Amino acid sequence: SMLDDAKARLRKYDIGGKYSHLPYNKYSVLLPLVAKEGKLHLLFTVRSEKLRRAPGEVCFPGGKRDPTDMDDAATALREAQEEVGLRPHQVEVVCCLVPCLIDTDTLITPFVGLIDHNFQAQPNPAEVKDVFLVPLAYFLHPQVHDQINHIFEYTNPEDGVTYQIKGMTANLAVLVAFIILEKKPT
Ligand SMILES: COc1cccc(CC(=O)Nc2cccc(Cl)c2)c1
Repeated sequence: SMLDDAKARLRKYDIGGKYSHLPYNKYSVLLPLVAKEGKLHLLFTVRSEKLRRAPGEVCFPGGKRDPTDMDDAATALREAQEEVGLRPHQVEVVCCLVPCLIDTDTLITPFVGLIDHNFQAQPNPAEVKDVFLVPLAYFLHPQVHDQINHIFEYTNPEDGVTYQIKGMTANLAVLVAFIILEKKPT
């Protein structure tokens, strides 16, 4: 099946807890995969304009580890619940992808999660201005704009709204698309 095939592919790239104890400032993100209309999608957030760090930017759910978290995956799930109402029974964490080093002292660990079909986002407006889906296949043939760094522009066909996706968030989306969609019979 589509979902069993995606999980099998993802597991081959799992690094597990290999880098998890290193003494960094630690953040986790959840890369949430949603199946709709017979295709996989990634779920993104738009950060609230009142946040001091990166207002109005497209981001995956996530945040800083705190002492309650049993592990890095728990960070991702706790933050996703706070931001978009995703409950733990609604997500299966499949793997941990290569972590992202930034600022010399920070390590961001991405987890891919399969999201239940009955989940409906409840954006928490103190943190999230918007939530939207992009088909995973978009990231194989994105609409690129050069600002010099590459920015993706995705237009939702439901409503015509265009979102800019860039940086680590864009990078991770392409990685997941490659992992799941490369070398597939039609
Ligand atoms: C983009 O690079 C990142 C670096 C460190 C963490 C994160 C995840 C995050 O913080 N997401 C998030 C989304 C919506 C609202 C709020 Cl409060 C947080 C992303």
